[PDB]
Amino acid sequence: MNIFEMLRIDEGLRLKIYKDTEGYYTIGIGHLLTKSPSLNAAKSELDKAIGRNTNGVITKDEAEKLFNQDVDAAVRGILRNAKLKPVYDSLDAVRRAALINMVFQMGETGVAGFTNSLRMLQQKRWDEAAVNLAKSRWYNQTPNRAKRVITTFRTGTWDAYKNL
Repeated sequence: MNIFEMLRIDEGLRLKIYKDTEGYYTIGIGHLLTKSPSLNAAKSELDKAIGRNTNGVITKDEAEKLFNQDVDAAVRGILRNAKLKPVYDSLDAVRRAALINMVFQMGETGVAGFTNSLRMLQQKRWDEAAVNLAKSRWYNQTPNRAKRVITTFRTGTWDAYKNL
């Protein structure tokens, strides 16, 4: 298991524009197109990302390319973030994958706002962090995903992803 497989599990793969859990236009493997309510704006953003007139449909290869770019960006965002970097550097490989997942889902800004959890993770207080992470809108809105990620931080193993 790795970050790619992990997020491929969490995000799924859709080759036609769709609405995510928050009702935002997305495509591929959780690639957010826009927060705008306009499907046109979304089709526009898609063509611009893909480089061609897509008509709101992409191929698997195009989806996977967006995905690689998105993972890359997430990592890069963490490394550049003063609040995230030190956390990320302190973690083992499995847990780092769990931080990337959060960043991918909620953005660097979003995650950097979990100050208390971040601090606990940095201190390696797993159970404590897990409890604090759960007191969040994130967990109440996407409880099953949140649980998988939280378990990953708690255990440092991929057990929550084994079986899927």
